[PDB]
Amino acid sequence: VLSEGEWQLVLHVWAKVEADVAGHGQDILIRLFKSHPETLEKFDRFKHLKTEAEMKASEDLKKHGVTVLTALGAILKKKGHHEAELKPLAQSHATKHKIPIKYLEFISEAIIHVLHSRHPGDFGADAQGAMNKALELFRKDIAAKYKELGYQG
Ligand code: HEM
Ligand SMILES: [O-]
Repeated sequence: VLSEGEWQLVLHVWAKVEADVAGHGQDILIRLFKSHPETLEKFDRFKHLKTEAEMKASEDLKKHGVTVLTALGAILKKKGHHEAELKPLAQSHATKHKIPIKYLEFISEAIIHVLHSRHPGDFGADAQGAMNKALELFRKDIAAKYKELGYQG
């Protein structure tokens, strides 16, 4: 749906996030985990995790932010013609993971806070919205598939 220009904005921020992937993932992760305790409850490999200290301390977390950020970018860069990557994920998330669209949204949040937090100058409003647009988009499709599938309350 989103504009030539908007993709523009959405993309350059990416390239920046690409500078320190693991950092960001860790970031987003922690944000998410702190803000929506429910979300972490769902990762078996992480539940053990008690403090912010612990989190940033743990390497498997690290790796984890990585796994995610990667899939994420892959989609962005596709400027909406992201089907290739999304499908599998929607299935994965709906069928084993058990992740609520609410999470996608949740996560989505930490994402932009994180982005904001880490790029004061680079990310004013023009960027912020593009970014948000992009996200609901990811949100939209993954939602659809869910339906198809019988998920999505
Ligand atoms: C930004 C959106 C996200 C992306 C791109 C994403 C991507 C991925 C990828 C690529 C995998 C591993 C291969 C696979 O299972 O598909 C994965 C595994 C998983 N993800 Fe997601 N994820 C996202 C958000 C979330 C959220 C919000 C939760 C929890 C609410 C979550 C929980 C999990 C769990 C539990 C696993 C298996 C975790 C593990 O490997 O043990 N993901 N995710
Ligand atoms: O994830």
